[PDB]
Amino acid sequence: NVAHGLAWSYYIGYLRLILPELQARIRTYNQHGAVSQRLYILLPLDCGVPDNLSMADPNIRFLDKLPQQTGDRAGIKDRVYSNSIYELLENGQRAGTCVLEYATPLQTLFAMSQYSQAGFSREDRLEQAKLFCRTLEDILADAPESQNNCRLIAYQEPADDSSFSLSQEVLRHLRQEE
Amino acid sequence: NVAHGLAWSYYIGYLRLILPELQARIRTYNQHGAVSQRLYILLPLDCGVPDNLSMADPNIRFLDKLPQQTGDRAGIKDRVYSNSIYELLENGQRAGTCVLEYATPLQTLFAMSQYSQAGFSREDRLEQAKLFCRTLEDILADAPESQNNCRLIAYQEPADDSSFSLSQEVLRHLRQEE
Ligand SMILES: Nc1ncnc2c1ncn2[C@@H]1O[C@@H]2/C=C/P(=O)(O)O[C@H]3[C@@H](F)[C@H](n4cnc5c(N)ncnc54)O[C@@H]3COP(=O)(O)O[C@H]2[C@H]1F
Repeated sequence: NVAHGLAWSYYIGYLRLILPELQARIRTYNQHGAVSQRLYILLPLDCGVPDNLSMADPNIRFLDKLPQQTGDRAGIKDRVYSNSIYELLENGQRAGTCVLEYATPLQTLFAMSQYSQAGFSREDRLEQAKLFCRTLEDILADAPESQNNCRLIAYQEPADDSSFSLSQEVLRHLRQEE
Repeated sequence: NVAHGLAWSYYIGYLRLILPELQARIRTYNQHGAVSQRLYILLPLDCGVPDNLSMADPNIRFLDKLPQQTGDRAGIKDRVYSNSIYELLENGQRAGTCVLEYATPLQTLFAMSQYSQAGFSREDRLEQAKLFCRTLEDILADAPESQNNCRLIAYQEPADDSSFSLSQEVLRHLRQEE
């Protein structure tokens, strides 16, 4: 159960750091469409994690970066936490604007299964992905740092069985927020 | 064995990314004392990881940041990888200059043991710290990205049994490099 530790490191080393500061950074961007107040985290269960969101879906279009957040951690001065703002397109219309990113450790899990000395079977990718999501979900429920600042989006593509829309999937979560 | 996954994520998500670019970034700083060509990674086995190196030892003094490295990862545009350059003091003399940082996942392990729903006993901190170091050591030996760019510094303090010098410990590894 490698995913257990990854989910926890994901919270301890990232989410619990940037969530308390998130709304303030969003507010500043709006003043200096309007960006939503939640961090939208993509959790593909096939552990496919492209580095370019626009490559996953054309209807997901990069707009701008948030103001950076800096902190000193583990000897590194001014470690930089950045987040990208995306516009969600529907039939050529902008249907939403939000801070959007994949959950990186899912990309780490995928990479792990490719390394022989990592002792992690490629067959277990879906299982660890599910555990990661569940663990993360349990954490953020109890997480004091998370108060209406964060939304987990987890999904299973047909994987060439059918056609899938990542933009529509995010828009779904975004419209319920409304 | 949570440390196994953390060590691997440490390599996959950090070291294998920044090590190929490290020497070039060091070279640029020297031209634009002289900084060593290796990344020196502190691995305290008690999993104590202060965020301020100068608080660990006064003889470890922050000098400057390296040139930043940027890349797009998992939907985040221009994710920033930064590193701090430190001067090592000995009897008021500068005995060395190098890129120096703790290994962050050791701080994550420590934090994990404090969380009840993380299911990680505080007694196991030393054990996981050892596994983390060993796993990381095995990886970097086989790691193609690591060619004379990286040095692991692992240690056990007396923990108030005696007085310990972190600067002298780093200087030891640094002088063998010479
Ligand atoms: N710039 C860096 N400067 C120093 N060290 C780094 C950096 N990069 C990786 N490292 C080391 O490599 C480990 C990474 C395993 P991962 O698979 O990438 O998942 C990580 C990651 F998804 C998420 N996260 C953390 N910061 C950010 C960020 N700025 N933007 C987006 N996501 C972030 O938190 C997980 C673990 O967080 P940690 O800090 O505790 O551990 C890290 C750490 F040891």
